[PDB]
Amino acid sequence: NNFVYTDGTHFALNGKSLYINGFNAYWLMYIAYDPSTRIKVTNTFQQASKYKMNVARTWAFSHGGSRPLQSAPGVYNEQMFQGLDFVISEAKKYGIHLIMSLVNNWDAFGGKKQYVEWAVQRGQKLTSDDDFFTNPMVKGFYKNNVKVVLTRVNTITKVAYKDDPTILSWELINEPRCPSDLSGKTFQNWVLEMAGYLKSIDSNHLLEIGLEGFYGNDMRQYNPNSYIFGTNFISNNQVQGIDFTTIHMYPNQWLPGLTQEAQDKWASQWIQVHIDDSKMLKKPLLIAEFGKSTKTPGYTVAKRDNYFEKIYGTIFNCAKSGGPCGGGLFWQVLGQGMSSFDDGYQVVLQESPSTSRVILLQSLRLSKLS
Repeated sequence: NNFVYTDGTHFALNGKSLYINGFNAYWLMYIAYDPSTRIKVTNTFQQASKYKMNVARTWAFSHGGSRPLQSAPGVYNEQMFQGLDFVISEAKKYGIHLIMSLVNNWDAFGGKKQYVEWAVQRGQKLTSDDDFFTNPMVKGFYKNNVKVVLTRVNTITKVAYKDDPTILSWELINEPRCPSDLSGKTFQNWVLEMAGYLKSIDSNHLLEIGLEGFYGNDMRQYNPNSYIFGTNFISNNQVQGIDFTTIHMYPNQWLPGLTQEAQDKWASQWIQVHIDDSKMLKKPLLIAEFGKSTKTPGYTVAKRDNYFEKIYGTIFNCAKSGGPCGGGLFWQVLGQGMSSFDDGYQVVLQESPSTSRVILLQSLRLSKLS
């Protein structure tokens, strides 16, 4: 029934294997809200389709207090929601599928902190953002929102989100950390609880957690600077409701002060070890975030293009030899005239012809795999 699914360690759609080559654009709903900026969403998907990118990952939550989706527990801005409706309808129009993250680990709005502070305002005596993972009231807020998003009837397509094959996967939480419990049990329990609940509302779609990919104690030497973070790539992804695994990777951010050589070695090891574990888990692996910032010293675009080439080659070599690499999404695309959103990682496709060609060639090569 046109939904993307998994067959062993690959994605699939209509009986055929599917390899992902796409992008992050967290901002799509935010920009769709304003009728005078909505064209930027259309233009972005038009450009994505031209360069044969097949997936956009984006937020199903607001990142700013001034333009909320969920302004208070269970209270939604309908204009913002209709903007998300448009992101889905417009993605479908240009043959692009979506990964949809349901909450952020980070920041003051749209993240676990806001959920906790909402409970605090309602009488719960919570002192930690990690109370998001344990407090019954906060968990109830999160579950309520899962149900609201999944069962939403799109005002444009007239199809409930949970019935729309344009959505490739839900994502529980972007980049979760649980520093207050490095045993990993708190977060493991939360993933068990939430994946089960979500699948009870929608078992049409795939689900992934949103992990950056950090291992627990025994494999911590693969994590940047050997930290553990309260997640566990192995045990978390063993949860039955989780269909595929992700990693993020930011060698320059995560290993500041190390040499380029040490960062490269960490990066290649990082992908390969997760290939090994995802194969052991019998689930596909998606590199859901990677990129190269312009704020790197002496930057020219060749550094970004060569890095994308390296990541794409690793994905391709794995996929072609029958490994569990299901594809990649770079961070990030911005539309034109969005320089206020610049974070150093932005690729404006219309203004980045060398990078766009690197992206296109990866899509072309993957299209010839079974």
